[PDB]
Amino acid sequence: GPAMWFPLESNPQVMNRYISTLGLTEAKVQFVDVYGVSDDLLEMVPSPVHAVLLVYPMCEATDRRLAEQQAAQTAEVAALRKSHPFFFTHQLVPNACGTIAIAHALMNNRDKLGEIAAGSILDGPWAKAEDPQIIGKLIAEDTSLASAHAAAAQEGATIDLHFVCFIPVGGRCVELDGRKENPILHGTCTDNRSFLTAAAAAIQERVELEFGITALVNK
Repeated sequence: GPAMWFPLESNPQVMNRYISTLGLTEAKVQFVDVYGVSDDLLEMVPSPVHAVLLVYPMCEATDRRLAEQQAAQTAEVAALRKSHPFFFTHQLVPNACGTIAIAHALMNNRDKLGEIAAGSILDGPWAKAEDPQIIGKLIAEDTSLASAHAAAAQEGATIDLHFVCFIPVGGRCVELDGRKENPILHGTCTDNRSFLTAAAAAIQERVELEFGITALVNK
């Protein structure tokens, strides 16, 4: 029904066709696989990385750690929203999280994307449109988005999984999880490579507690 979507699988080919359907007419970015979090595997990732996407199963331990990070970080997260503004939305619909993650990656990298087709989902009211609840509502309600998501999900088709997005913001590796109140702050970083290291370190901490990792890179 309207308020439960089919799950989108972590699959770069499916994701790349999807972002085309969302309105990227000639995408200058693409998703690729990240094969793991060792230095060896990270070296294989193209550079620069604009965003790291992760699908993972929640464990109570991981959820615990996140609660403590949220509680430790309220002040610094508020400061960062002002100092280095970024796009964050809540996820109001179950299983919308692959789309939220892709939205997070794209909308925090508009300068990289290429042309957005006039009239496309990415040109839509939510995309133009502050508060994560309000944006979240509009995304949850966009029937064009829901329909495109369904089609992408089906293309990939043949334990509480969550899909999230890591971006660099003001010298910090930031996790955008639409199922959390606030962005989560992880390691510090100074350049793009150290951001990838910081995202990988956050991921590796949960691996020890399977995972699908992708990266948004230039095409």
